[PDB]
Amino acid sequence: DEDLRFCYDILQAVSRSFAVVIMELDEEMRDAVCIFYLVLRALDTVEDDMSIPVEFKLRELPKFHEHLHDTTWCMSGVGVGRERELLERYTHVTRAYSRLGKAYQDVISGICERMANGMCDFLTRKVETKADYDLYCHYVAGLVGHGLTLLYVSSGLEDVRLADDLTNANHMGLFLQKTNIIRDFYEDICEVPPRVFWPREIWEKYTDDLHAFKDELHEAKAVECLNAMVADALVHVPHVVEYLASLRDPSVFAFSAIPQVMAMATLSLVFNNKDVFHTKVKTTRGATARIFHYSTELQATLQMLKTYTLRLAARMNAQDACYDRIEHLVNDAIRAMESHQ
Amino acid sequence: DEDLRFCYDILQAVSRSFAVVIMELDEEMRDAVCIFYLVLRALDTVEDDMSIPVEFKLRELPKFHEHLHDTTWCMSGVGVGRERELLERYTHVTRAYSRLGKAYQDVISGICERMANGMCDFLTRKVETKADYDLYCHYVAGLVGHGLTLLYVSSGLEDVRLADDLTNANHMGLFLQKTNIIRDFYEDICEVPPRVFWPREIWEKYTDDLHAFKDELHEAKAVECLNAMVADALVHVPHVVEYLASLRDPSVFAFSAIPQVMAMATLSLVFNNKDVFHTKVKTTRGATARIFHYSTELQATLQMLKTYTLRLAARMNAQDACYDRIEHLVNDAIRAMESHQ
Amino acid sequence: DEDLRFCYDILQAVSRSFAVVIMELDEEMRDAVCIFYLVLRALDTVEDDMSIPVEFKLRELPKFHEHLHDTTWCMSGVGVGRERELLERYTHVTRAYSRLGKAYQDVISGICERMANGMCDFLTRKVETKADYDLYCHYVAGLVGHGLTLLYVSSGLEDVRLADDLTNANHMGLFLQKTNIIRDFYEDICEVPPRVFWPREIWEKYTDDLHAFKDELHEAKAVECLNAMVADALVHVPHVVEYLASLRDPSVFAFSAIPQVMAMATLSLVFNNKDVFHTKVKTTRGATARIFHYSTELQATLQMLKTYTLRLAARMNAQDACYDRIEHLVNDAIRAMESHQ
Amino acid sequence: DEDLRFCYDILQAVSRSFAVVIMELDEEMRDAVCIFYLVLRALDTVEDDMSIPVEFKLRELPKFHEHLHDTTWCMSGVGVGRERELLERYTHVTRAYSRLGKAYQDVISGICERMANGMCDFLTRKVETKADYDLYCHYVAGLVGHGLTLLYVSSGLEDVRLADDLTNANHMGLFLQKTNIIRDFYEDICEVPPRVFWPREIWEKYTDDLHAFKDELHEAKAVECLNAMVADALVHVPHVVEYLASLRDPSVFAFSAIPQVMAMATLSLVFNNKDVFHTKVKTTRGATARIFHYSTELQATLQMLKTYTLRLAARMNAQDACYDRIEHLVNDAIRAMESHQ
Ligand SMILES: CCCCCCCCCCCCCCC[n+]1ccn(CC(P(=O)([O-])O)P(=O)(O)O)c1
Ligand SMILES: CCCCCCCCCCCCCCC[n+]1ccn(CC(P(=O)([O-])O)P(=O)(O)O)c1
Ligand SMILES: CCCCCCCCCCCCCCC[n+]1ccn(CC(P(=O)([O-])O)P(=O)(O)O)c1
Ligand SMILES: CCCCCCCCCCCCCCC[n+]1ccn(CC(P(=O)([O-])O)P(=O)(O)O)c1
Repeated sequence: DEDLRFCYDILQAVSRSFAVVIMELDEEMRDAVCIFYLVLRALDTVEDDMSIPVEFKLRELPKFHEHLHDTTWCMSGVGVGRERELLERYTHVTRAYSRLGKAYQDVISGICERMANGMCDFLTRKVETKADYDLYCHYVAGLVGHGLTLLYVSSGLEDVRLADDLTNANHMGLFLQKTNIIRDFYEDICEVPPRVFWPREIWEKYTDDLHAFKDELHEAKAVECLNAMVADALVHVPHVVEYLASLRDPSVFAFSAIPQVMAMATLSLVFNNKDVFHTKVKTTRGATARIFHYSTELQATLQMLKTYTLRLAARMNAQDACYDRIEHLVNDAIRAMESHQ
Repeated sequence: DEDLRFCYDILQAVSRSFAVVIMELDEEMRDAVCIFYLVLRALDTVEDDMSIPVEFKLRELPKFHEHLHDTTWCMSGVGVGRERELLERYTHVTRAYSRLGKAYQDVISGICERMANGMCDFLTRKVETKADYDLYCHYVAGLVGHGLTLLYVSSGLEDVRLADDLTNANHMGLFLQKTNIIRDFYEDICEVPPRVFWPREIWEKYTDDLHAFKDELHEAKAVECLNAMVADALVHVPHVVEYLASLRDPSVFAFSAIPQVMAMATLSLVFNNKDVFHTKVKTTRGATARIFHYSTELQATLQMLKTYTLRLAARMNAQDACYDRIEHLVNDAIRAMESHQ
Repeated sequence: DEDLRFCYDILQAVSRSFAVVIMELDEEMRDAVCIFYLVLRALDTVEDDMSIPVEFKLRELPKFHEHLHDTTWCMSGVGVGRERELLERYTHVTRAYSRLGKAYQDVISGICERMANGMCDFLTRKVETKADYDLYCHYVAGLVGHGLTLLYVSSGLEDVRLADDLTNANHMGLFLQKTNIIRDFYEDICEVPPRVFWPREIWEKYTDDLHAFKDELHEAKAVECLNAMVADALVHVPHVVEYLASLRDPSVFAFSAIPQVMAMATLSLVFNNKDVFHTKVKTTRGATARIFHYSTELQATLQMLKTYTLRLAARMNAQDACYDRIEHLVNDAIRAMESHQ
Repeated sequence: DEDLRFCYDILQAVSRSFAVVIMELDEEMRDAVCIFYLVLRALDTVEDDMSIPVEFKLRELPKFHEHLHDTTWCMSGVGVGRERELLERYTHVTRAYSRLGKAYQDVISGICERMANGMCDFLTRKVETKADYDLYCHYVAGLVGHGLTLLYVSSGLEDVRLADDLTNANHMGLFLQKTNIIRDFYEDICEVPPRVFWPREIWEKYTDDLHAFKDELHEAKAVECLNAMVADALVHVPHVVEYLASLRDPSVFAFSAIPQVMAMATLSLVFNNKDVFHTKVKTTRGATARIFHYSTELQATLQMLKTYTLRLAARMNAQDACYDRIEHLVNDAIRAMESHQ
């Protein structure tokens, strides 16, 4: 009663975005996801902290999922802001966890450990190749796509067949992560220490050092690299459409579609936009408001995704580098969409 | 793409108000409105410059909208400060104008012309009758209402029904225009030569000379004439509510609502306020800040309009001459608001 | 109407600080706050006037909020200047107080009485312990915080919630009053009779007599006692952050944030500074101008509070006898801020 | 601590003017500017000392900046008054200089070296042409503009964009310097050996021997050349305005605007004034007092610059030779001013 209430309060504080979308789910399905999120967040808080030894994480992280049964466990000196409160009072999270369905628990605990190890794998190294990039996204976001899908099936709102092949589920998360990584470029590289996610296998093709983009001097090259990043992101769209088209429950659907449409809308604004290198490109509050309202049923979301992918490809020129490549991806995305119309 | 960055830069440095509100619109719709404003603003510059021969205006103004098809046209020695830069570098406006859909282009070019000739009709005659006052407001503001309405329809964000009867779209324009005309009495009449908009058919019932109000001697007759103006403005409120109540899109709503609420707020401060004759009555940045924040949905903005219409009525008592005339318009206004709550 | 036009004029004269921040508020809101301030300022005139017999206060202060219902009452034999004119013409204050909403009048009448008896307590005893210190501030500053919060709720601009735990509303007043005292050390002790607020429990750990700080010889022990007081105030920073983050209405926030940011800025200047013992340390009019400008929304005021708290913790070295105590209270607040970022 | 205190004291003793204005800045910036000024002032002292041989200056000046990293360096037999003390106890400056942000150090050290060599150049040749006149001013003033501007950017107070085209910054300096040169004519030529700065290119049209102007006989032609100088200075005003309108930070604005308004006020008083050839023309202490008070925000200062330029253009008749050209520069100046009003 009290415990679960803390989760939403801490959730509402930690992630103001997700906290909203999650309200689309029904109480039960909602409580599980809330916990599921927090657990992943608490785990994230331990990694993002750069005031704790590297061999310390490689020690506790892989063992983190075991605390989900230790209602007395908690951490105190890690995290920034509300995140700290989440770990120091992690008790509430584990308290609510114990009361969830055994099935839900196994999924949360399962993904937690799987994601944890992935972080350790990328702690002692960086993202150099595309394969590195795609894998990293799988660990931090992709796995959330699996965890969620599995949670949808365990609830019964979706058919079990939905968990047969989690390739699309992975794409879902990878689309949100890659879109954000692109959008939040400047925001990340300005932090201390500078955060980088863009794969060297891609940005090397346009510069020697990534910090070079923060210069209006190397603007031209900067934009090219950007479009290349977006191009890589659009590869997931067709699969995103497929996944959404396989959902049958209203609650589950809306909750899964909104974040996607959101991403597609953001991806259409950052595309070939030099502003991405000096500010945080965002959509109007009225834009998201429209999305949150019309993304309750497939057909509707499809026309919005359609329009945003059109506005994206409509922001380039024939004699522009990434032209030929982008158009192929646009047609692909639209084909997958019209394929469900 | 560089061209477009000029429109917004010049926009921001020419209209502190519009510059912020316009951001409530999505880039697609935003680019159109941005251009639409500048074109109209460039037109205003020419018409206002009193050093330019009357006949040159009457001759060139009716064909101003034609230079939108000329991507090399511009003006050199006209306007002061930034409005001049707008003309000299008018290139970008016409450049960005071309990169717009036919639908939008025809709307802008269409209204520009209609407004242009409207200004001409008043370059050779003063505003004497109330009809003139309204006709004038139609040309300078009302039409701006038609233009936006059409643009809304043309974008698909609003139902094509919205453009069947542009009557209320005109009331939207007059409310803002008339309010400003009232609020900016002193400033306008102080310019050289003094600019007057208050219809003789109204103030003549309170004074021989309109400048007489600049003197605290005729403060009594001044306020009375002021309340006469405010009344003539409260005739559009009901229609303003009707128009905002027909908008379904968030962006198009917020963008249309905010200015209206801002108007009712200012009108509630100038009403029966002697200070209107020796200073510019404004609303605290906090008040106007609260207006931008809440004016996103029909209900919220409706209770704000009501709040300000009441605060305005409470600033008068039985003995006041206008009392009856005002209470009537106030109720007529509130009844409309309630009709949608 | 002419009474209220007197308050502001005397408000501008009495306080040149509050008189500015109070303009951020809306009309209805602003009027009550002005009366609320004056009624209390007038109370401060009697409580401070030393040439007045100590009993002449103990017998009349408890019965001061009573005169709030006598539109003819007043007092002449007290005051030094503007404060003297206020009481003598107090009529206007109670005059306008009569036209305030029933809800408002009580919040004022309540705190006034609650503050009168509080000042009567210290007119028979001195400030010895920290408890006595925090208690005094509460009476003259914290109570003002209570009243203000009560006014926000009474106005409906804020949630009725805000009135449940007036602990932070108290911390607000304390932080300000404490900063003023820490900064106004010299100005106060340089009077007849000399005014001291610094609690013995704190300065007696560095010197036998407080007037010793007026000497260049006891500078080292003057700074330590200084940094000790600054540490005592930093205890309220975290709480202040909470009260500001609990606000929602633009106007109420600014009017409440600007003063807090000011205090913090001042505190980062008087901290670890010897000049505090022979002059009034102030912030450049440009610095305070920047503050008034950016303290409109939470996030903005936060990064500023942060900046100034970093500027304070930067003016101390490891060899300082308080580094640790302060470097602990610094993150206490910094994290409270990051807790809302 | 002990060193910084010296700088501010040696500063207030060497420059009563600059010492007052610098107080508009925030300590961090203020210290950097304080040190920067001194270094350049110590650099000036060595050059202006006429008792020292030429080869000495041409040897030490070029390496002067190097002494910035030698906390044990100093100079003895050079200069008189407090200036001499600045060199002898130069140790203090280097002490504080080292305790400055490495970003500021490079700017001060950078500008110092450049200005130094420049001074060495004009130590072996007279001011002959306008190209020279402008270059000399660039060395001993323009560079001060670059440095000051560079410091603004390196402080975060101003946008990094402000340091892209330091052409206006240079204009800022030249206007000031040229204004002083014009005003201090009599003083510069009454020393031994007579110091002359007015480029031959300009005073050749009025006489063969510049000293002729000290003689009342040539008053008629002296004043005529005087206006030729004022005309050359005004060429910068438009640029000055541009730079000022480019500032966003309050503290940085006042510090940069005040000196400019001071010059324009002095220029309008020296213009077409014969007294320049026998005494020092100054503004009333009240006038300068008024300037400090209002020169806080663009609008106030802009309309203040206006008032003075008009006061200037109003000190000439209709038959004055300079007439025509003057008004052009004036109107062209007021233009840029209204370009923001
Ligand atoms: C079935 C669809 C699959 C989509 C799953 C969504 C994956 C989103 C990636 C979230 C990765 C979880 C680790 C938490 C790290 N974290 C900290 C802050 N945020 C960003 C948050 P934001 O600042 O956007 O409010 P949010 O995106 O979680 O709402 C993420
Ligand atoms: C359905 C919505 C209809 C609302 C239409 C708005 C009509 C407002 C009339 C504005 C007339 C445009 C012609 C330009 C003339 N002009 C010069 C200065 N201004 C005032 C400008 P301001 O100083 O307030 O920033 P703004 O009112 O354009 O924002 C206007
Ligand atoms: C919700 C936030 C709560 C903040 C409450 C602010 C309390 C400020 C303490 C003021 C005490 C009121 C009794 C009048 C005593 N008094 C005499 C002079 N002053 C200082 C005035 P100042 O010289 O700075 O213009 P001010 O700080 O009231 O503006 C105060
Ligand atoms: C973007 C801001 C650019 C403004 C730059 C200011 C340029 C001012 C020229 C000062 C040249 C610095 C070298 C010191 C030589 N010096 C000796 C005496 N003075 C006059 C001094 P004063 O007698 O007026 O107190 P001050 O003008 O330094 O205040 C200057």
